[PDB]
Amino acid sequence: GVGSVAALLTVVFYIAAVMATNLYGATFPEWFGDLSKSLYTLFQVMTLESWSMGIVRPVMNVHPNAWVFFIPFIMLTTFTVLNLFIGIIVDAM
Amino acid sequence: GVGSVAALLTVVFYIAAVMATNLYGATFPEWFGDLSKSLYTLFQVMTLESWSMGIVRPVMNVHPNAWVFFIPFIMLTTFTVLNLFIGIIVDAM
Amino acid sequence: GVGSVAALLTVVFYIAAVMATNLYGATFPEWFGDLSKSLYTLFQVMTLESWSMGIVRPVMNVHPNAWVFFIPFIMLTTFTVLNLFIGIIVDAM
Amino acid sequence: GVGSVAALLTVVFYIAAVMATNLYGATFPEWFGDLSKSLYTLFQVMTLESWSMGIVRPVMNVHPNAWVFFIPFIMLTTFTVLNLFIGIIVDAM
Ligand code: NA
Ligand code: NA
Ligand code: NA
Repeated sequence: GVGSVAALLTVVFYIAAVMATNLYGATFPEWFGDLSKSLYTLFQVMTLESWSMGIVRPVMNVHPNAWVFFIPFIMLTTFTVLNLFIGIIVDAM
Repeated sequence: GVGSVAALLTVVFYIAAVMATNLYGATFPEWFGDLSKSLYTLFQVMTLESWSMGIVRPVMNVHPNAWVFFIPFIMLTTFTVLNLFIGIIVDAM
Repeated sequence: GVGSVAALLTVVFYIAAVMATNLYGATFPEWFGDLSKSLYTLFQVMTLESWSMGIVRPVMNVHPNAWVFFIPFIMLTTFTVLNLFIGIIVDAM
Repeated sequence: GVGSVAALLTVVFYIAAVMATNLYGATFPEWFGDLSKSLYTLFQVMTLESWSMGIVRPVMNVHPNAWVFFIPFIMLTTFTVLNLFIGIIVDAM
């Protein structure tokens, strides 16, 4: 069902944005200072846009293991979207 | 039908490019000064290319709510393209 | 058939790389000075990687209509790949 | 089978990361100094993120044929991922 996936992604996004605001908020305030800043940056990361050279590398220079957070977040959001976008398309057929 | 979608995308792109030229044109002339400049930049945004670090963040530094314009535009264009490209391929089957 | 598409793309890529070496080679030598340089840069453009902020905008500052070359090239290569990648996957099923 | 592909991708990624640490590690330590650094950078390359303007062009300025390594790696990982993500979804049908 498509309703489960959009909700699943919404929940994952709030937990990750809390976790990111918590973990990296003090050291990276512009990208992770708020829940709302983090939601936006995690969205950018989901679009694969400058995620490594722009966000994750400058973070790993302070939090060398930040990659265990962001890579799986990516693999998770990316997968869920394809199952989601295909979900709506196929469901009407 | 596939014909509905390509027209839909053209309409959405002109409304958004008018809206973007109107909203951000005076403060960001190189990216939004004309209809034609905006068409091109909104296209870039559709390709997810440097959209956050290159366009939307520098805009939000002047228009902090610019994210309510660009994120939905993205989620919309990205969705319609996948439905369109799949649409034609299946249409021949 | 999948054999037609891989060849079609190969031909389009040589014509476009000749045309790009011809049109922009003198004014943008590092990206378009050779056939082989252009093949590589057009490939980057096909991957949507920094294509606008990195290549096409600096070019349009010299060739303002360069967008009539690169945007359709993009829409063409992007479409042909999806039909191609789906082609092999479905063909074995 | 979907199990074959995830293992295939892991093997390809370790061979490429050994090869990249070996080939480019001494001249590009931040991106290729370790197995683990290379795993991360090769992953970034798989996401098409700043791979040309950020990694491959600065490398080709030292290793002009670095393109015979990275382009095929890309065409390979990108292909296997699409076959993998589609693989699981269809597998449940
Ligand atoms: Na992309
Ligand atoms: Na990108
Ligand atoms: Na990018």
